[PDB]
Amino acid sequence: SNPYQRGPNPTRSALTADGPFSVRTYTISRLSVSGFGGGVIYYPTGTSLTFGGIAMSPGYTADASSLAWLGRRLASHGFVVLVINTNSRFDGPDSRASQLSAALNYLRTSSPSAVRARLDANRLAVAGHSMGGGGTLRIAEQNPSLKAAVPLTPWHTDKTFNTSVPVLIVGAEADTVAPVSQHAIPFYQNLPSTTPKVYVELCNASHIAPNSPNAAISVYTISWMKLWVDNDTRYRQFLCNVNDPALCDFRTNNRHC
Repeated sequence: SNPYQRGPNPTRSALTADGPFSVRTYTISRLSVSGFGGGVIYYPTGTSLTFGGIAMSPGYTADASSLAWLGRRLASHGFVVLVINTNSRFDGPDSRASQLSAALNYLRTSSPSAVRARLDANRLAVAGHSMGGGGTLRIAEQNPSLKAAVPLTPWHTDKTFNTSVPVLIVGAEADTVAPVSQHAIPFYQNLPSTTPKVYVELCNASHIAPNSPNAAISVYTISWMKLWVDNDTRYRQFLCNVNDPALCDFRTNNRHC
């Protein structure tokens, strides 16, 4: 009766490993597309169903490979995931917001046939690392039709994003590049009080925790995307009445439970 429901009843353990869908990759050449630097698409095979689309941005100096594990992880749980390369490695967060927007337009309109075959063009979301997480907050502000936004150890000089898109922010306790007291936690506080929002803080984690396989980032990112992109309420259990020793802080307005 939920037409967007995919995959088996989830367990926390299952969300710390690649999920039930086999994954394809398609490399987008830089010169093949306008408005972003290409990147990599991760998408399901072995299926007739369609899935929400996620565009994800890496951070300053970084490329799509810095989030390859997470693009694969998300796609293997039932998503079409485009991890962008930026026009320049030195692009700022608002430039990365524009590039996520171009990437999502590309995904819905001129991506390969096999990608288009797996995409529900009306169910889209964003995520990103560091300045890519600041871009994630900005694109959410600019596009209220987005279903969800997951900034990972986000960095931005602007602290207030007027978005109605449900936001889950991951902070890293030991982050020296985007300290949670100056970036992640202000972003969380300044989001409208009427927007569903969660902040989780990883115990002992550095700014580069998102660039390696990370059980907590996998669980919270998959769960937020499933709940909002797929309306999959089977994932509320991971975001409500949370007991997880990987987390050293948790804030929410409880609009997702």
